Amino acid sequence: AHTLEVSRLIIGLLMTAIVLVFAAKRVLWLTKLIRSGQKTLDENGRKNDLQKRITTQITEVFGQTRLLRWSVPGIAHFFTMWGFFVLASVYLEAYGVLFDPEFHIPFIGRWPVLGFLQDFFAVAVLLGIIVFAIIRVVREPKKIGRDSRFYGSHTGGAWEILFMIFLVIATYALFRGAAVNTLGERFPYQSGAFFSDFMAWILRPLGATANMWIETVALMGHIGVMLVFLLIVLHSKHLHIGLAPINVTFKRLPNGLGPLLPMESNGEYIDFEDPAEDAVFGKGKIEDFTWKGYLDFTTCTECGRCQSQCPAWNTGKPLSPKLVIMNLRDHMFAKAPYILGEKPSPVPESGFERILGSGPEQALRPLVGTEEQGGVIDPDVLWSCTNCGACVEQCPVDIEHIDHIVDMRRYQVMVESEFPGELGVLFKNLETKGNPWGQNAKDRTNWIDEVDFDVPVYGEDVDSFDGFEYLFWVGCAGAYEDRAKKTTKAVAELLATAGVKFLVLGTGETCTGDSARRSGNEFLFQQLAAQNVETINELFEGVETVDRKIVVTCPHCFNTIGREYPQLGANYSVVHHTQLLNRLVRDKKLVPVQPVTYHDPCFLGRHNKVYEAPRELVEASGVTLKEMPRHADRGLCCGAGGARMWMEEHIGKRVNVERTEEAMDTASTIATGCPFCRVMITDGVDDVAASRNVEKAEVLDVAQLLLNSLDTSKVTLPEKGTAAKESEKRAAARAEAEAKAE
Ligand code: HEM
Ligand SMILES: CCCCCCCCCCCCO[C@@H]1O[C@H](CO)[C@@H](O[C@H]2O[C@H](CO)[C@@H](O)[C@H](O)[C@H]2O)[C@H](O)[C@H]1O
Ligand code: SF4
Ligand code: SF4
Repeated sequence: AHTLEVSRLIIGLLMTAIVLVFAAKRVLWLTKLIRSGQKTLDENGRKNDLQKRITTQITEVFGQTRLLRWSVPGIAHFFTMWGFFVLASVYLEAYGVLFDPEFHIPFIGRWPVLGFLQDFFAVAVLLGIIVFAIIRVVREPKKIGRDSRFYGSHTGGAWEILFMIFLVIATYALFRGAAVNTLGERFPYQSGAFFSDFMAWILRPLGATANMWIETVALMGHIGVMLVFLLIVLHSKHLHIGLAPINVTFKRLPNGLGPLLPMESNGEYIDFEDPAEDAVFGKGKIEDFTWKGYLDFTTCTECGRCQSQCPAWNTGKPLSPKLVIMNLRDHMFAKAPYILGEKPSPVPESGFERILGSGPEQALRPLVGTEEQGGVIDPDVLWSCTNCGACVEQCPVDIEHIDHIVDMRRYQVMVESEFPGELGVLFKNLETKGNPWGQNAKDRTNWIDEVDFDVPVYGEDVDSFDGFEYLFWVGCAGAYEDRAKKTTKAVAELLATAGVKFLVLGTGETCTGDSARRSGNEFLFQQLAAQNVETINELFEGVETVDRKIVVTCPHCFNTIGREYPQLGANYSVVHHTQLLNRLVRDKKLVPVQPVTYHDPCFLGRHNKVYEAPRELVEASGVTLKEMPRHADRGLCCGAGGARMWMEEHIGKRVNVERTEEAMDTASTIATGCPFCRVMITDGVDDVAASRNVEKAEVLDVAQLLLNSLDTSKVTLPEKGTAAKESEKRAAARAEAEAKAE
């Protein structure tokens, strides 16, 4: 009897002490690795607005708002997660019982309610394991292939952890029954605890004689399994247990979408007019990723939520947001001895596994390189991204895939000088003519000559911004592209009908650089953005920050002029034409008098969270809006973002074709909100219709749908030169008033 009395403590304590040495030896090692990355300046090192960071950390972690969006797995994880917190109380009882069998949680160790929660969660976690187990059996990668949410994931490590949770419950159940039989009335939860009472009933026949050994065997298993399970987690892909709460603390706010962060080197922003000799552009090796970058890599849960939504992955291309993180994460660990200084420096779509081990070959691999180069990330993976944002919008742990993808592009374009040959034409056209098409700058104001109403042009006829409300910014697409130019005229006509006083910079405009920045060429973007910020700033001289209004017809201008120029000192209030037109129809300025489908632009919908305004215009125009199977924040890319408009799709199905086939199945009329969405979808309709041998679907812009519904017969738009005459009158009147006074 006494042998079991003391043996419980002798085995229990040494197991804890021995394991905590190994467990604590790796916690320092992981910390020594995650903190070995480059430091960060963004948001004061991801520390500004601290109070709001824990506010989202608690809501996203404990509330699981970010995670419950996927119903079946999120709900199961909710009980799996909260169970761990509750079962933590059990381990306190188990450890204390070693010192004395009468031990119980002093303050609450006999409260009947706490027993119900432990028992309720003791089986709720069991369901969580089953629900997770069923999903992987149904979605088996070997049975489904690339369509599987778990393709490329390490299935071996996922089942290993699920098995250990089962043992913890199985050992937990055995202890509860054994404890009741041995302790009897002295058992802490003598009342309630149905799951603990249930076990005692089945274990009762063995009697107190047998259960004396069962309790000790069960207990040592409960502590032993946990300690053995603790070591597995630290050395397994399950690291998101402790890192996930931290990766959400330092998350990019409000989300990992929107503007592209300025480049920094070793904790300092790069001065592009005087970059330092040691300045590093982009990220050409795993050591260039910041300490936050390493945290993202290790926090990946390999859930595949991002992968199931990637336009590139689902159209047959090697790119996968999951595998990019996994390949970077695995490369990070494989190269760890060289990063930490321990050694002196010397599935087919998963690029890391091309070179394995931590030998010298791992240290010499390019971060981005073809198979013959052994690179971790194939160039087709890197250049297949469209910057749609489906991965970032979907990550429960806020990994910000786009930041890593375009930070690697920055190295290729700006340092390595390697990029698809189709971007070479883009950069030469932008840097010589100011537009990606390479057309003459003098032809920018041609679209003004093709309309029959007055569109004042700053510098050309009107000398100042006085008396005007909005700067209408067209962009290269709205001035040079035949189909996009159609929308620009419609928007200008709508504003004139609504009476909004506006002007256009005309030939003083140049490319914003959204394609230039997201292709990785930030030398070009800073060269183009600086010209636009300076050009616009002169227009708004003497204009209060509130009145510095801009209206754009492209989500990319909306995203760049509004969110990325402020990094250069801008304070512009830019609004997409759908928002401006929506509140004009709201304000009864515009009076509109079979089904239609709307394609959400990823830079309008997903990045800038503009969903209701474009759809209200569609409804206000009298047509019936039919949502696609994939729409709103789960919309699909047409393949135009991230400079993919200028490259060519060699691999797999064409993204615009996949979207168009879905769009045409929904309705025969498609409404878009971007110059590039219209071009891609319109081109896709030509391919899809020809393949299907059916009449082409009508692709229009939400501005054109609104205009067609207006009864413009009663409206007389301003005659050409009307704004010029007013400018002369105001200028002449002011001159006369001052001349006659002085
Ligand atoms: C705090 C205790 C936690 C426990 C005990 C726990 C446990 C688990 C386990 C065992 C899985 C495997 C699911 C499967 O194999 O299908 C899982 C999945 C996951 N966990 Fe946790 N986790 C915890 C914390 C967190 C937190 C705070 C987050 C924050 C986002 C998180 C995010 C995820 C995600 C995204 C998945 C993937 C779910 C899926 O594949 O559908 N975990 N968790
Ligand atoms: C069961 C799983 C167990 C997981 C075990 C491993 C845990 C790893 C913990 C490390 C977490 C990252 O820890 C993070 O490190 C960074 C990098 O220095 C610190 O960063 C801090 O110092 C750096 C420089 O040293 C500054 O640039 C930064 O502005 C400042 O915040 C963060 O304050 C800290 O939050
Ligand atoms: S990157 Fe995020 S969404 Fe994708 S598998 Fe990893 S944890 Fe899941
Ligand atoms: S941004 Fe879109 S295309 Fe790029 S990796 Fe993420 S999901 Fe794929």
